[PDB]
Amino acid sequence: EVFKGHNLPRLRGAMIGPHVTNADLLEFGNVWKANHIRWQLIWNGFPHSPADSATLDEYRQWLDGALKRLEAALPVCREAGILVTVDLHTPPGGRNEASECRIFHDREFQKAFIDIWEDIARRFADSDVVWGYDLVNEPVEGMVPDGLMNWQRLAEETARRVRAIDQKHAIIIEPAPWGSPSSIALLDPIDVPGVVYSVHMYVPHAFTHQGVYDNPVGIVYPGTIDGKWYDRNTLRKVLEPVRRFQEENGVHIYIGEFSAIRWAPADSACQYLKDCIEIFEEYGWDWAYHAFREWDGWSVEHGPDRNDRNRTATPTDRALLLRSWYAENVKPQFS
Repeated sequence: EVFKGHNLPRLRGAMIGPHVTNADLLEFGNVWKANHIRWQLIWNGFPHSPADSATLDEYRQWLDGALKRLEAALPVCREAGILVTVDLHTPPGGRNEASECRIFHDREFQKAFIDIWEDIARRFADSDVVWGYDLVNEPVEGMVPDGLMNWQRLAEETARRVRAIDQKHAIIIEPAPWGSPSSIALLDPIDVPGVVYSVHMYVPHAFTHQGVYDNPVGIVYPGTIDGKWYDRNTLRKVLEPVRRFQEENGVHIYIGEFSAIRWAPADSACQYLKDCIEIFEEYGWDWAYHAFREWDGWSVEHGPDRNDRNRTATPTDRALLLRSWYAENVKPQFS
């Protein structure tokens, strides 16, 4: 009697890139056996985007184009046997220099967030391919001015308005800040039916994002990282607040993103992914790997060398791992 919003044993799939082709989607569903994608409505990049300096009109125009492609892709997902998370990855107003979302700071953008979600919910209310609405990717509040809602309140209000329109789909809520496992302890369950909670798993960043941003390379997993021993048991500890939230509240958990950079040493990335998935599976969590055919750093079709941008000639251990899990999937049945 825990609400999932689908009738399958498990959703296992991946984030896709905004330029994913119809052929890519058909291959992923029919050949790789994924039954799920997270569709990111992203304006170029994250956490920084042109949205950060765009007017509301400019933002709405961009989003209209992004939604048009999503809508066109849904029949292809149906043929691929894939259920879709609609992820608002770049919200109206974008983020400030500290990566805090303007939906928490500016009345126009806060109101627009709600209005936009009402429009999205109206567009997809009848879709059997859409699974859920992930209201905002990795929310970060910073300071919230008097007279504006923080994330706890904005999520609740937005969820209420979406649920008024749509009687079928999951509403997927990530905790602030950053959708991090630790942040789930800061979120109170929202009093709207059909809510699924979601976190992203990249802990520890020194490992999963080695050789990205300012982070050094050469960090082995399992191993000592940030002066602490990291292995599957450490990952269980990281995820404990999420397991507690699940069990205490009788709610479903979705891992919207998890990854480890492809050029981590030896089989470290593969072992990290394996350990994550095993934990998710024990707890019955649905999941999306980050990412299929997006940035090549997160690609299981690319190899161990940071300076090589070419696909590998033969399957990587990470790709074999993902397909071994996708092979457990049941496909959605459509009318």
